[PDB]
Amino acid sequence: HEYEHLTSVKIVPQRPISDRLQPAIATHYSPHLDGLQDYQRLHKESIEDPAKFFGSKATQFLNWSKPFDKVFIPDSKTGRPSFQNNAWFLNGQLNACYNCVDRHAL
Amino acid sequence: HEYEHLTSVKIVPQRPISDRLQPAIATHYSPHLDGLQDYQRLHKESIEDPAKFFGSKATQFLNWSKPFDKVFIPDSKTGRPSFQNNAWFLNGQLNACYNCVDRHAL
Repeated sequence: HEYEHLTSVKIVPQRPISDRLQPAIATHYSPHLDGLQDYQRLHKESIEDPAKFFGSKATQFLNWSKPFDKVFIPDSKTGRPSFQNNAWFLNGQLNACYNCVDRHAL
Repeated sequence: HEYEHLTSVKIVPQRPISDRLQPAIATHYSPHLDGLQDYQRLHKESIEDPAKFFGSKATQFLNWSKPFDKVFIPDSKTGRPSFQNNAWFLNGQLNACYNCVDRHAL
């Protein structure tokens, strides 16, 4: 059709890998997302309310010097983040080098 | 011997002083360390785990603008403080003048 050639392909499922794990993780390896169904529900949450999805991951994985007050600046017409006045983690402070090196080196 | 002359001396114990106290402290004076046995146990703790000994005194006697996260950077081979990368009270903030003057003047 209009791209019928390009898109007319078979879907390839992903096979589990256990036999390529190195001893370092062989005893505890587990994927961060369990399946498509978690992607789907998590994605939904990420779009519908970023305030919680990013809000939490932002403090769980980054080491802040000063906590932030607002996850994002909303668009007046909708609860989604604004393009023109895009800003996140307002009023917090964070040093990239700290998170990249010192956090682990120490 | 090898310094037998120099070191061959009598030990002089310290005598209590109460009769040289001024009225200002005469009613409440008490030494900060009670005896050699406290020196000995406290010293032991100071060497074995500085994290607590200095860690606490650091916040009890200095007025911090921002609390610190780490008492010190350890030596990879031992729990003691590193000479080459010596640093203490990491990530806190402290103004020396504040502690020297304003803290008391106010």
